[PDB]
Amino acid sequence: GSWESKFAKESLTFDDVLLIPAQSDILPKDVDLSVQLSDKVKLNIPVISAGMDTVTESKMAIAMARQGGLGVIHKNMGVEEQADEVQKVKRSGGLLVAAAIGISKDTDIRAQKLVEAGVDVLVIDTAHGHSKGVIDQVKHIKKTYPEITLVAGNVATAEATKDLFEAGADIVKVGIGPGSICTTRVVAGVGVPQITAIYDCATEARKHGKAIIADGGIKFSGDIIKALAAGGHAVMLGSLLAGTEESPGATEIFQGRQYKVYRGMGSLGAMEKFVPEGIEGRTAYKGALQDTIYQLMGGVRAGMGYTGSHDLRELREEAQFTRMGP
Amino acid sequence: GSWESKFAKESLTFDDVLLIPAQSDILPKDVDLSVQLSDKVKLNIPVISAGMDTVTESKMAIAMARQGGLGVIHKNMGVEEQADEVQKVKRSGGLLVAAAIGISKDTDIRAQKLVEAGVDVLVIDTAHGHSKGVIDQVKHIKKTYPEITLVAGNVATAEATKDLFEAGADIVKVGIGPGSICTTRVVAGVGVPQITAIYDCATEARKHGKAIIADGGIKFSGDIIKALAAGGHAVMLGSLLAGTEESPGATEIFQGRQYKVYRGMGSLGAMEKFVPEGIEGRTAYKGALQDTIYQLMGGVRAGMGYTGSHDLRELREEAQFTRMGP
Amino acid sequence: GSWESKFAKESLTFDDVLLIPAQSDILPKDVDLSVQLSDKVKLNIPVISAGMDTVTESKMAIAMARQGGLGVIHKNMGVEEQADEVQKVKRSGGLLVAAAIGISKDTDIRAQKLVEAGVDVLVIDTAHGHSKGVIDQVKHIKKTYPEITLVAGNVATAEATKDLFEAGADIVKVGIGPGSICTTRVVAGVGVPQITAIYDCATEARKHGKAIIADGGIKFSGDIIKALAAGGHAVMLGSLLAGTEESPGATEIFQGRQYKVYRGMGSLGAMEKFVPEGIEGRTAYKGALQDTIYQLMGGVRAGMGYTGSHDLRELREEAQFTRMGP
Amino acid sequence: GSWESKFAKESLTFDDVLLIPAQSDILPKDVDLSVQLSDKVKLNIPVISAGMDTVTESKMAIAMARQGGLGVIHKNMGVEEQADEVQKVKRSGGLLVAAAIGISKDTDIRAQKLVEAGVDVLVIDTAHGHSKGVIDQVKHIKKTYPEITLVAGNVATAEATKDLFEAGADIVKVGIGPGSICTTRVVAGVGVPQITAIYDCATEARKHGKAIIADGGIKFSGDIIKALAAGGHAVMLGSLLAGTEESPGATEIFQGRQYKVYRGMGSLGAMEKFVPEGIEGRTAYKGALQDTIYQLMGGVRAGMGYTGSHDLRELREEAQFTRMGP
Ligand SMILES: C[C@H](Nc1ccc2ncc3c(c2c1)CCOC3)C(=O)Nc1ccc(Cl)nc1
Ligand SMILES: C[C@H](Nc1ccc2ncc3c(c2c1)CCOC3)C(=O)Nc1ccc(Cl)nc1
Ligand SMILES: C[C@H](Nc1ccc2ncc3c(c2c1)CCOC3)C(=O)Nc1ccc(Cl)nc1
Ligand SMILES: C[C@H](Nc1ccc2ncc3c(c2c1)CCOC3)C(=O)Nc1ccc(Cl)nc1
Ligand SMILES: O=c1[nH]cnc2c1ncn2[C@@H]1O[C@H](COP(=O)(O)O)[C@@H](O)[C@H]1O
Ligand SMILES: O=c1[nH]cnc2c1ncn2[C@@H]1O[C@H](COP(=O)(O)O)[C@@H](O)[C@H]1O
Ligand SMILES: O=c1[nH]cnc2c1ncn2[C@@H]1O[C@H](COP(=O)(O)O)[C@@H](O)[C@H]1O
Ligand SMILES: O=c1[nH]cnc2c1ncn2[C@@H]1O[C@H](COP(=O)(O)O)[C@@H](O)[C@H]1O
Repeated sequence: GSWESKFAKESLTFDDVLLIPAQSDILPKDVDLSVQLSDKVKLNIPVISAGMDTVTESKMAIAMARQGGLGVIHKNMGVEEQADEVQKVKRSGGLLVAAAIGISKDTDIRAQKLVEAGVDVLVIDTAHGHSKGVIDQVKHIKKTYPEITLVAGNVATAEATKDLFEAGADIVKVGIGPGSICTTRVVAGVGVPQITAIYDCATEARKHGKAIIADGGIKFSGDIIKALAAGGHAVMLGSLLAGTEESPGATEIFQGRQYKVYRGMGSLGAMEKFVPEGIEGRTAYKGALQDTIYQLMGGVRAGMGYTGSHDLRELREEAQFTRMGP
Repeated sequence: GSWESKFAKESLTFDDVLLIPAQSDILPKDVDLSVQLSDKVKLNIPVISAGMDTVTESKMAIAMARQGGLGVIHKNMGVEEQADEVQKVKRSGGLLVAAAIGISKDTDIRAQKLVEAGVDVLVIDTAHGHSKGVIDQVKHIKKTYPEITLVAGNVATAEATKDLFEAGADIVKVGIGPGSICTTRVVAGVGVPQITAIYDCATEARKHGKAIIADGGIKFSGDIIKALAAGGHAVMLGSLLAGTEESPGATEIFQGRQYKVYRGMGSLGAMEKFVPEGIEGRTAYKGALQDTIYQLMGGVRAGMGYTGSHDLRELREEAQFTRMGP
Repeated sequence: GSWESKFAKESLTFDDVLLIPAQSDILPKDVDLSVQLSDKVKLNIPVISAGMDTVTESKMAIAMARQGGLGVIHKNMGVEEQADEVQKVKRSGGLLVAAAIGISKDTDIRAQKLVEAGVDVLVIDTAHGHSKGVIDQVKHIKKTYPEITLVAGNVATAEATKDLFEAGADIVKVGIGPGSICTTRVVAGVGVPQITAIYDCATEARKHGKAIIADGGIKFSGDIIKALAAGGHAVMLGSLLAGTEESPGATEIFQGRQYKVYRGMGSLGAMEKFVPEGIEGRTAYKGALQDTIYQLMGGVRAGMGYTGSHDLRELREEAQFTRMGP
Repeated sequence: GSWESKFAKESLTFDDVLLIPAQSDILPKDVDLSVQLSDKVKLNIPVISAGMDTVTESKMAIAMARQGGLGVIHKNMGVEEQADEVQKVKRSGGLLVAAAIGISKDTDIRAQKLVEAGVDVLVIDTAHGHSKGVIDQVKHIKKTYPEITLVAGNVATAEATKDLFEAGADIVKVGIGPGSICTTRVVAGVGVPQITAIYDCATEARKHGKAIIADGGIKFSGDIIKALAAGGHAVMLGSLLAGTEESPGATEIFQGRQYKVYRGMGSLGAMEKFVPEGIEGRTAYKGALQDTIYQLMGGVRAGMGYTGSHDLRELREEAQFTRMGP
């Protein structure tokens, strides 16, 4: 019964687990960081910059794509402005570009202009992916544009992952409540500790032979490899990339120290009705994206050498974790 | 044996659990927040202001009732003064009003005057509801006034909930030691982590077809929905409402910042013999109650949309939680 | 095998548990706080002041005994001086008095002089009670003085409790590493979380029909009732009593605030070779012992009313706990 | 399946466990602290100073050996300079000396010069011992120099311990991520909580009849005895010894207080490509090594008396632990 099972489930977060070292014949410099997200999308590094207004526009998307990654242009701008940002990326050496779409009335014209601008991947980006409004949008976007790779989310269960893959999504984005700037857990009382969310969703994805994006809660390079080893094909970063020069924000000074503004897409300012589910704050200026990425991938490479993971397929399928206390 | 089972039980609090997101066809704006506490009592929002001297008098009770909620007038005043506070609420558009009663000698005349003043619900409010003094009072008040909805508490077990429902209570109030200002755990060594207390008591309540009030420990809107999803029909708030203008306290200033006094009904000052089980302190001035309630219900609505809970019956009966570590 | 079972055991401390409230017909004022520690020793309150140099001498022992408790005169003084301290207590209205004895050469003459001074209970007080030196001393002291109540400790297992009771002890004192000023856990890597230590030792004591003293780690009145409900007949306090006027220390002033010195009997200063296992520090001046005791017993009474424990026998045998997280 | 077992393993650290006190006929002064690491290597105390540049050179190695211990001369210097440091130790009364070797090209000439200088034990010191590069080096060094005691590591599993012992190692060094200055867990996402790592590796070592070194994470004397009781034959210290006069660092002054530099062998400065896995910081000046060791062994002796461990064989094989919460 539903009553009896209320408190049955146990979930894990990044800080609850560590990768166990294993037999390795491969050096960190020699590991393969590439991942196939779909038939058309192949990334050299498993990192995607977040579809947020304090994180990704053309400057971030170009820089990300030049590192072998990908950037999701945020939808908190006009249809034309978004298509123009997509154009800048494509005109920068035919770089892979992703763009965010919602469920609202404006989606129909937005998706056409983005596809027209030469977008590679469309991202149905919502707070609650396990909904009718989102399922219908997935069916619609996939019927209208079958050549464009479709990402749909956010979800945190196997049932939600099943339903999105069945509706027509190519990639499912996982994460409900783990984000650094997220207040959903405290406001709505809802969330799935991210390691369990990734694992439960990837368990389902493995059946469909499809990819998942581990979105939110990544604090360091160690969280990146843990997110991939739990089942994620690629990770999505907000906090770790917001402080870089390439993020759309303006560099500010406060008591000598250089800072950049980072906020939730559900914060008061970003929403400009729904009660806020995100915060707005300050994050230290990081410098060039390229240097942030190099440090992050260095740590991921170190971990793949420790686990004897020659590639990401060997990490996702074979790497073992140990649970531990605080 | 009693000896062998000493440490058998495991209990959970709000911070130990989160609601798992589920299939949803309903938007937060569209969810139904109403709850039937008894045949005569129907609330538009599942919130009740606490029967405390730094929380509820006529000003709080009117404001609460105008939001679709309910206020429990505290019993730390004279019989006539209490009846007059009840009168003010009833004379304010026939608003639903609740009033607190004890077990002491003065209860007999107090209950008559409150009923005379047009009270809708009587609350036998004690520290230890699983007692002979309380069982007898429930039988007495229900025989004398069968038309008035009777709330009895506080309890934290199924056995206590059974005994109150059998004695004649319509609603059982759950909470032993979780209150923000409570020191019972540290003083008396007694308590039941509130999520388990609600669930164990609601498991019993479901058999009798009766309602339970989740009383104490609520820090944010996320704790409200967790308390309801664990089995509570409505929640009781102290701390979250004490800082509002409508609370009986006087607005004070200390080093520029505006504060309001909030104290336990078992603190030294409130008791004015029993050793203190509550603290007296300062809480930031919140402003209008109406705005505090709107933010709180906004978060509860967000959570009901995440879980696909069209109403509170679907939340209490079907919503699933995950346990997690610190 | 010993190898396979290395990490089998799980242990609990005070902060891991709470008493579950139960059916109660008794009020806190009406509960019985008396306990029979032996055929000759009957205490009105289950509290014993610690056999420490910053805690108990004649002034503490008299004050303790006048509250219905007991004081253990420390052995960090001359034989004659100790006997004189015992005399002062006996000459103060025939008050019950306890005195500490070791295992060293001086024990033989010390025990005779203390018995001569009219001591009621002798305490073989050691860091490691589960030893040959201690077993032999128990046999010796019990053969030589069969009319004097013998306490032996400290221990933290059933096997140790069995061996002391079999050697001739009347009461076994439980506690290895829980003391507020103790550093044994960090220095020696040894300890048994105190709730489990009490329960495991009391499980053994129940077979012999004998009493146990829950010694160390008590921070508040809630820890007192938890220690008794876990199986302890009486508790021993260091930290909670050291700040009182009756403790042998001198009242000092530091930056306006009044303090008293409290130290481990295994600290550098107290030892005046063994590496230190205790710390020396400052504790706030508490005032009169009588007031400290009244507050503490008030909390214990509150808890006995919550659990429906009319007496300590009903607490120790029937009271149930719940485990919980941080 | 590998997928299903991803989160099966549970691991423990020092802070998760305590030694249970047991029947003891031995006093701390009387316990035997000696350990046989190999046929040729016998230590009077189970302590080895770390093969680090802010910890061990000739001055540390001589002082360690004079306490009955051992020092591993670090390999972050020239071949001749290392052999000269080894010479100074041997010329200081034929004291036991250990020296670090890697897997790199320079290893072949380095190992010859160290053996020529009269080294007793060679240490193949790596970040990831469960590798082909390390297995091959073990086979090579053991074939070329069968008279010199070979230590190989670092590892954290039974499989890794098996493979090193089979390749020709005499002693396996255990520790992946527990070091005070280590950032591997946060950078690479890899680690095995040290108590479990020691126990899992020693379970394997017991089959081969060989010794293991518990390396890293030791904060106090309590962690030393816990590391040995979990299966370690001897411990390796970095942090605890870095502040002593005998460490190669220079004594510095900062705001009155005396400090010494302590850094990871994977920190930026020490590496002078791999991303850093260690930090560089300041540690308080401790004084003479001899005094640090005396305090540490005093605590280990206290613990062996509590557990009735007459020797280290009785500790490793019979001592029992209890798990506990935070
Ligand atoms: C106001 C709030 N705004 C956002 C915006 C962007 C987000 N982006 C990612 C994530 C979340 C986000 C929340 C929350 C869950 O974690 C991932 C939001 O839309 N609330 C909401 C609540 C319930 C339902 Cl049914 N629909 C929507
Ligand atoms: C002094 C103390 N005062 C209060 C007052 C209001 C309360 N209101 C709610 C709650 C508690 C309260 C305690 C404590 C448990 O959590 C809920 C109280 O009456 N102690 C008490 C102890 C044992 C028994 Cl048999 N009877 C009464
Ligand atoms: C130096 C240290 N001094 C004390 C003094 C008083 C104590 N009083 C109570 C307790 C402890 C105490 C330790 C430690 C355990 O918790 C209770 C002590 O004697 N160490 C010790 C170690 C091993 C063995 Cl075989 N024998 C003795
Ligand atoms: C840069 C990093 N430097 C060090 C240096 C000394 C160490 N010494 C002891 C330990 C560790 C150490 C790491 C890390 C694990 O804990 C014990 C290192 O070499 N990374 C590394 C990563 C993966 C692989 Cl396949 N190979 C090497
Ligand atoms: O306001 C918000 N509430 C909750 N989650 C958010 C909000 N805005 C963005 N997110 C999520 O948080 C992620 C970033 O997480 P981070 O990398 O930990 O900062 C984004 O990629 C979104 O999925
Ligand atoms: O002094 C007291 N001791 C213990 N609980 C108290 C005391 N006074 C009130 N309470 C409870 O605490 C609740 C308020 O909890 P809060 O909303 O967390 O502040 C009240 O509704 C009472 O049930
Ligand atoms: O130096 C010491 N090391 C360890 N335990 C000690 C020491 N001195 C006294 N104790 C114990 O600590 C108890 C006091 O604990 P407290 O009430 O938590 O301060 C005493 O009654 C002794 O059993
Ligand atoms: O940079 C590094 N990263 C990780 N571990 C390190 C590093 N340098 C040394 N170690 C390990 O840390 C141990 C010292 O640990 P400690 O005694 O806790 O400071 C050394 O003996 C090495 O095994």
